[PDB]
Amino acid sequence: TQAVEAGEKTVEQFVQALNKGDYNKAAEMTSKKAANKSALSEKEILDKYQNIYGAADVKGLQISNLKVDKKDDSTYSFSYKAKMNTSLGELKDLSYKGTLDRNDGQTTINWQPNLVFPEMEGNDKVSLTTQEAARGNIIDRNGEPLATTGKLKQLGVVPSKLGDGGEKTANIKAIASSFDLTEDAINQAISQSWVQPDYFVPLKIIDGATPELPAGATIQEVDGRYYPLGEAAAQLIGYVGDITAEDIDKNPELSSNGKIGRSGLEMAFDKDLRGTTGGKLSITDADGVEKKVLIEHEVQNGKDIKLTIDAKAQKTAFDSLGGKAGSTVATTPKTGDLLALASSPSYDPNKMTNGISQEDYKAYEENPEQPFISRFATGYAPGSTFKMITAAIGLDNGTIDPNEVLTINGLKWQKDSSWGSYQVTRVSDVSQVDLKTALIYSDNIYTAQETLKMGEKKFRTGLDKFIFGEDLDLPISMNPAQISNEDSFNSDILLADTGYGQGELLINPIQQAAMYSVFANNGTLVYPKLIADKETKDKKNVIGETAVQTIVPDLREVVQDVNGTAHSLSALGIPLAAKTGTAEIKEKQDVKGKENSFLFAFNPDNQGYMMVSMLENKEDDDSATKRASELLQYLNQNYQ
Ligand SMILES: *C(=O)[C@H]([C@@H](C)O)[C@H]1CC(SCCNC=N)=C(C(=O)O)N1
Repeated sequence: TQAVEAGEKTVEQFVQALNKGDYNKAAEMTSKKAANKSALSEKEILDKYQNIYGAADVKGLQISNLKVDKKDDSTYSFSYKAKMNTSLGELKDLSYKGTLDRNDGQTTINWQPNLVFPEMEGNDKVSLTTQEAARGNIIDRNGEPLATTGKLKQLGVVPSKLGDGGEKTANIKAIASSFDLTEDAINQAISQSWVQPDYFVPLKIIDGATPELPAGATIQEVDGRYYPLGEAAAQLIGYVGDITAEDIDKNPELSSNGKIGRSGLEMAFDKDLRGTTGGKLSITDADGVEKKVLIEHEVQNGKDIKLTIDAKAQKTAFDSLGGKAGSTVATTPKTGDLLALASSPSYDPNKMTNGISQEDYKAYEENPEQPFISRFATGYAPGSTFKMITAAIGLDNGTIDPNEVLTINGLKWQKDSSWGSYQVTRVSDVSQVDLKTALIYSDNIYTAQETLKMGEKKFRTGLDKFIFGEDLDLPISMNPAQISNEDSFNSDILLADTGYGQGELLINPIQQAAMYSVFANNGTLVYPKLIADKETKDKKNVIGETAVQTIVPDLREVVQDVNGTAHSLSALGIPLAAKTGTAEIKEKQDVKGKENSFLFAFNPDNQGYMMVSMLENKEDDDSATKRASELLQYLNQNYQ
């Protein structure tokens, strides 16, 4: 039985080498070329597998049900079932069979062309025909296009019809000034090594009306992905890029001639958007007549995907950031629909997917404000806005009396001398501060004191009812929000800092809109939702209903009171509840401290919408509040 042991080993070593793509090592386990031995030599077995398995992009060959028996005295017969992955899907239940050879102290495989595919004879060919699937569309809550396939106007030049000598320089300057192009860049395009004097050298895509075409300029229609909102939704949607040979090795079911999502929803929903390649993989005669069809099915185009996004709100939210670093999240807080996910600054996804220069791409990467960051999915310290949560927790466990008045003298405060030179700082020197006053003026010292009075254990008990540590069901890469680095603060200072939204808190804007939704649902947290068809999910009894009825009237005062931190929003004349905030940061970079500005705002009459905006590393006298009027006007009109 020691012979069939070595035969089973030989067959599995042969299958392993085929699975790994080392066709040479597989061929060197075959017998000499003869009639009842190997049908081909080693070098032509190599080329057989390399051409056929390479044409169909075979990957992941694995066998089962291996039986090795005895035929003659030195001839052992094997058989097994097998499956493999190709460019047209998985190929299952393949019945392979053959014979072995025990000559000296080694066993080899009598190779036959039926060990490539079952039922191949001598000189049979393999044919593969494919039809590429059309990529699906991404559309908003009202069916407007966010990412669609269609026809684009491609501009290029033919160096021959452009002219020579001084005739050339005049036309090149005419092209460069008629389409906003660098005169030195048109020459670098026509000077590339691939160019022949008569070829059409593409230059850029024209996304509007095309002016007069000077001599040598041409315009050709071409199919390609198009993003109608451009940079206004680049971080969310993403972009597609040309598929590489290294992508095909990872997943053979891609179209080597098509596009793959590189970031954003295009990448998160690539499998649903790309569809499936249609076609047929068949074995033919030495002539070419069809012997057996191995795989065949029709092309299935990609499904469309409907988002909760509002295209008008998304554009308004992004424009309001004015190219500064920041982000804005808008929801309908009773259902969790994500109306807008803006991040700024941004990149051009149309320029990204239609070929971008090395310099322009580096300008994006070297940009200190980093336009590639999805800021709506990046953990930040929430800032003073978080005082709402601490207050609601304090009202639930009875630590905070809404009418008790703390007496605060000055702008700085510390628990005792053990804090050293550290002090909680506030902006307004109000002496008598109750809860309503602390929310109107945004008083850290009040919140820091009520947090320390509450204590860590009661503070965390309230915080644990939220979504810290949870993974939201969203097709957006993000990390779970955290209260702090460890399970305990181990610091009175860190406890007070966390009270008014500083410390080691990390919560991204989407997770913030989820937590703050309790004030629009009588203490019920409503999870955010991006896919329009999905069902609303929530989480009851996060904070008490009594706390909501207490805090929301005070949040109205943040807008209506003449000294409220959001009083500029009272100009809108719409029912508003708001809370502004500030987070001071930086630690191991520059000496000057950087400041983040926050705004939370929702309609407290109908709970129709909710907004969380931020400015990262704000310039002086800039704030999220002074930029929010236009989006609030829109959301109030169209989402009651
Ligand atoms: C949080 O409540 C902040 C505090 C942590 O800085 C306070 C201060 C601000 S206003 C910005 C003053 N400059 C530097 N701190 C408010 C606010 O309502 O924005 N809350």
